[PDB]
Amino acid sequence: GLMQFTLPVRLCKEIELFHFDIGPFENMWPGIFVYMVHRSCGTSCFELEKLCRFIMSVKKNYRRVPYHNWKHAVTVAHCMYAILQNNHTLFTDLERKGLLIACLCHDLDHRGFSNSYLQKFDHPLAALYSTSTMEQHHFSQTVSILQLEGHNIFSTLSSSEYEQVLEIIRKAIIATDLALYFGNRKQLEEMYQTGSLNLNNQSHRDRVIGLMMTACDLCSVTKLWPVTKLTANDIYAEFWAEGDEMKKLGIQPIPMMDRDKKDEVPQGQLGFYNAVAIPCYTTLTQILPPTEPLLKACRDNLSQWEKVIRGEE
Ligand SMILES: Cc1oc(-c2ccccc2)nc1CCc1nc(-c2ccccc2)cn1C
Ligand SMILES: [Mg+2]
Ligand SMILES: [Zn+2]
Repeated sequence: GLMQFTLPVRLCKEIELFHFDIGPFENMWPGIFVYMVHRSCGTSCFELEKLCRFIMSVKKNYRRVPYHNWKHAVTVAHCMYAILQNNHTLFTDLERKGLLIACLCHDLDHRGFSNSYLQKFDHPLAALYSTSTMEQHHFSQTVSILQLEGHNIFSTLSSSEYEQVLEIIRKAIIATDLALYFGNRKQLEEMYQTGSLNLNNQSHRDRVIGLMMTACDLCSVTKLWPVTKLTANDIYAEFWAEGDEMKKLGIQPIPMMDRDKKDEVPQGQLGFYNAVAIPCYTTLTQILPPTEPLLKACRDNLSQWEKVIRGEE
């Protein structure tokens, strides 16, 4: 009960900032996550013995893919930690518990391929789940791990609290399907502008939590330039492998996944910041003003990609 996790002074300070990088020491990532749960939620939210066993089963069920790996999971959880810490009073006890676990589990058992590739391959998961294929799998994998003996970190919730937290995690993980982000942000934009946005409205909260999930999931665009630039290599290393597999199925991939079109990456990143990232963190900043540093970091990175195109790097 009286056993805190403590971090070295530089990590203790920088972990509070949106742009924190969790570093190349894998063995420290479980401690970083527990640290965040204790500060965000309390030292009582979870049985430490059970939380530790859950974290390591979750780690074990992420694969050794270039980007959609255990580091991504912890990175996405840290961004949620930063949003929750900067918006103390806006979130319930249950929401704080659920969303950090959701972020940790949101890409469980990812194979480094898109929903599109699963469908064109005719993968069994695409028969089991016709939309948000990988995201329904990620939620399924979360529930499985929660049902391992000694792994139910929610055991001490009431029946109804338990059903609510699993329903928060399910919506949170489904919302990381980027195909659903565009419609969710349009709706949130309309509600904010016409003044109808109401955080006591469960369907409105759901939408806001969905945008938070997209913002945390894309947070590589909100880091210092060198982190953003090196993550982009991991992201394209998966896409190009998927492009290779499309060619094997006798389908030309979209340029994004065709390693023959490496040259057009800087322009591809521009389109993505303008079409997805900037609108995401803009609408998020409108709804939750203290998340503005994510928009400011994203804009700084948009400018770095502009410099790359102009041949200044
Ligand atoms: C889908 C996506 O998500 C992220 C990402 C980045 C940082 C965090 C999370 C996600 N980057 C991308 C690639 C963006 C993109 N590149 C191209 C392109 C690239 C090369 C050649 C031709 C086209 C098109 N488009 C849309
Ligand atoms: Mg995902
Ligand atoms: Zn993700």
